[PDB]
Amino acid sequence: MENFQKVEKIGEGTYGVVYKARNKLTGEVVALKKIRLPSTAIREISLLKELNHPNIVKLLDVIHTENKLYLVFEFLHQDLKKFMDASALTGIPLPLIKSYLFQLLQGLAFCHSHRVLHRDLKPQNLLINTEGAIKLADFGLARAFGVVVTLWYRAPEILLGCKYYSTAVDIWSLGCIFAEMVTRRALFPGDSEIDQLFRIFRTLGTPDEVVWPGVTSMPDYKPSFPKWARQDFSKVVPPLDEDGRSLLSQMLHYDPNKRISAKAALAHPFFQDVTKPVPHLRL
Repeated sequence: MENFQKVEKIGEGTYGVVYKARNKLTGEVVALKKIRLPSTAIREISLLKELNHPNIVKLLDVIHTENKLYLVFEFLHQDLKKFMDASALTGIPLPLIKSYLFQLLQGLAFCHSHRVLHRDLKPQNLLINTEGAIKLADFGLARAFGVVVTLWYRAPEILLGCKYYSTAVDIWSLGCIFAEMVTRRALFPGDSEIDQLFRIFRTLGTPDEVVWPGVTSMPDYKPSFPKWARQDFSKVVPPLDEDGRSLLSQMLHYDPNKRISAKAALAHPFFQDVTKPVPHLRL
């Protein structure tokens, strides 16, 4: 490429393919995303170059040349999906899960404070380094770009066809990730939209107007949905302690309005004893 050298493919993302690349000018190694194909998107994604935080993957540049769009991001060597796969025999140690959740909530709290949502959080867009940091990639892209991608972290309001999003969608996705770090299994591994919704309903109970006022008027709500009873979190995420289960409960409320904010979640007793351990990362 004119301005970069292509080191290797790191992976397919929602809005396009990602390469590890070297900047010719500087020698720095970056993650270069080629957007799969809009003047709207360019100014809105360009605003994200100013959205800098220790727990957000830094958008270094937006490159619009030859009628193609590339996003240049800071490079990190591993994602949480790979790290959880690598950790599956022992599990991620609790103090590191706690550290990772705490840092991800700080990144969300920052983005949400700037009125930026993610909307598609998943383990593949959570990047880790050797220093014990975790960072969120791809904040703000879903709003700017619009429309087999994983459903597993999709808040129920999205699955029920609500055409508007709130900060709560990101808390829901993070709660699902928290559960999966603890149990070493995805919480809701749906392989279709209705399977996703019904896996949620089978665990949390079918929602109703008592726990979620307004649910029965959402666009894809059907009165014919089966009525499942709600399971105890003690069954769902053993052996997480009552602090962890209380926080997870709050992140997985049905009503987006009842779901804990990132800000409030940082103050939860679960994080009384948070620390920042060194992960064992084989690269």
